Amino acid sequence: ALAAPPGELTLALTPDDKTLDPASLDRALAILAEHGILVLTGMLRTRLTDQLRTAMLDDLPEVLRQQDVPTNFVPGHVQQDPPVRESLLFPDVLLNPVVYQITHAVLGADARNAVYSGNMNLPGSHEQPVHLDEPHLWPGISHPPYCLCVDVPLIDFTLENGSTEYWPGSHVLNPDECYDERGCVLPAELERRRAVAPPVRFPIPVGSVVIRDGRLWHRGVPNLSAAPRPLLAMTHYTEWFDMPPIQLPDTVKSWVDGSDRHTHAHFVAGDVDHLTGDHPF
Amino acid sequence: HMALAAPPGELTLALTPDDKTLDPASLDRALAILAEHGILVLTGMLRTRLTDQLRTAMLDDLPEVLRQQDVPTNFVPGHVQQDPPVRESLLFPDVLLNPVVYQITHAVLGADARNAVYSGNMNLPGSHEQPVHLDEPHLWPGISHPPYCLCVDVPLIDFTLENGSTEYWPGSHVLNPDECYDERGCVLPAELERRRAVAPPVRFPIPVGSVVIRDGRLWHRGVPNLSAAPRPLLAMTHYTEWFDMPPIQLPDTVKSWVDGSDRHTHAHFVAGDVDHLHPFAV
Ligand SMILES: NC[C@H]1O[C@H](O[C@H]2[C@H](O)[C@@H](O[C@H]3O[C@H](CO)[C@@H](O)[C@H](N)[C@H]3O)[C@H](N)C[C@@H]2N)[C@H](N)[C@@H](O)[C@@H]1O
Ligand SMILES: NC[C@H]1O[C@H](O[C@H]2[C@H](O)[C@@H](O[C@H]3O[C@H](CO)[C@@H](O)[C@H](N)[C@H]3O)[C@H](N)C[C@@H]2N)[C@H](N)[C@@H](O)[C@@H]1O
Ligand code: NI
Ligand code: NI
Repeated sequence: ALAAPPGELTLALTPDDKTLDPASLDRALAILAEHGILVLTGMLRTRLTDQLRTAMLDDLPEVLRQQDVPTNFVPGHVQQDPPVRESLLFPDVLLNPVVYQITHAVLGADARNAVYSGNMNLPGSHEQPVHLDEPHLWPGISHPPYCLCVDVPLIDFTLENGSTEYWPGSHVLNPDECYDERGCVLPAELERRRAVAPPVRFPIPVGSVVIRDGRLWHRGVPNLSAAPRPLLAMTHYTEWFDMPPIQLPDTVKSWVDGSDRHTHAHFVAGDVDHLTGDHPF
Repeated sequence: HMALAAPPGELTLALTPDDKTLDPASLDRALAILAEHGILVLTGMLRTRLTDQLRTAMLDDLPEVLRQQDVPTNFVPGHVQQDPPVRESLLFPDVLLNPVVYQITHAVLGADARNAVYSGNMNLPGSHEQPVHLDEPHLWPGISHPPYCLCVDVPLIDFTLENGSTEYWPGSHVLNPDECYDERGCVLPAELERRRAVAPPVRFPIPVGSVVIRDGRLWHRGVPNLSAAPRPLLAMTHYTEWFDMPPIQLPDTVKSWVDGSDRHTHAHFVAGDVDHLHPFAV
């Protein structure tokens, strides 16, 4: 439990920073390689995070009204996709030049975003088990990254309101009998790892982007504030990793499909139902 | 290269078409051969009734393939990419869903491994020499990692040293030094000569009815067919569930037995016929 993002994991940026100088990029990649998690503070304008926060809080009633509310492991951790309306699809969020500079260097120039989702942590939420979002590709084998989660807090994350617990360096661990069918870490391996490299939790100011190995051990924790804690979630994969495409309206096709910052996208005529995924074509 | 009179014993498991399963010792030997050498020859797997129909169908299609404006060719003249027909009458469970093949690919790639290729290589008389290449790259440069794909090659005639039996580089499937491969999967000549000194390539006859299973990363090349008859090969490739591939187009008249199976196929089922006569030509 820290007062701020630890300097060992953190690069302090401004929203005007378009690309890292070679020394900054080398430090960014050294942090991801060693720790599996990188915090970039001050990247997104409050204008963008304000609109995304508002849109997801406005959508929450429609999510909670569903017959079965999609939940991550335990009560209060709701899966919620942000809107894919043209007015809420921002190049600086989907196609951030600093994020893609980092993901291109780790995953290659053909790396592609294939997730546009979110994690709404409700007041009174329960403790998640420690897990990874994406598995190792073979059991018992050491291999490099094939995916980088890109997490965008939409309010100030604090120790009180459910700032994620991260397990530094856990992204390289893949012993036999380590993971169950839900990507939860088997308790024996949790405790062995805790003795060598215990987890961390820290406040993350809104405007930050967290880039982490998709294999990093982490868990959502109780939100003990009065307000829901929204996170917007993206994940960059190597070109060769099979993912369903992100459904986007064809009104963003002009700037999404042009880019050398690739998205695995399917462009739809008219509006996408971002909550039910249940539009006709 | 080393020119042999038969498939070498070190790379070969002799079966009959009645063999539905390898006993544990045979399976262990099969996996040890794939791990060490990256290529396994299984003789006597397919009935002549099946290979006769597939051979006939591909030779009958060849005129229509060669009549096209732009003939899909692998690297050099005479190595033609040709899909076998996906008519229901020529789609055989013992070819698409072979129990011995999937026993081996399940053990190497997992129970979720899937066939995502149903294609072919027609080697024409007077064909040229291909450069040495791999069909599927390593997933990261400079890194050692296990297999993610197994090519399943079905000769549709007897392959001989004369009619273009493939050159294979045994043990080459684990080699991934920096700056080894170009954008077409060709091996840098400097790495070819370093490797040749330690483990030279081999060419050998393979009788029709055989199935060749090899690491998709194995170094190989098509060679000149010096006979007067085209040399047809039917080609399939099993991949880990997580490797992105376009689906095989199949008619919905095989959906009942293909889509049921615990021998997975990455398939898109179409109403009516597929026009099989190219995305896999390099
Ligand atoms: N950080 C972004 C998001 O990450 C997780 O979603 C992930 C899944 O974890 C992953 O699934 C993997 O894990 C499961 C168990 O290992 C397997 O069934 C599955 N076959 C395997 O590919 C999908 N491929 C992609 C999806 N975006 C969280 N739930 C989600 O709330 C969060 O926003
Ligand atoms: N043994 C079966 C077949 O294998 C090869 O075809 C392969 C391609 O090689 C492969 O492509 C890979 O290698 C390319 C060339 O470098 C890269 O561009 C590409 N990114 C990379 O995925 C495709 N994915 C699948 C296709 N079946 C031969 N060509 C073909 O004649 C033969 O019948
Ligand atoms: Ni998670
Ligand atoms: Ni080839």
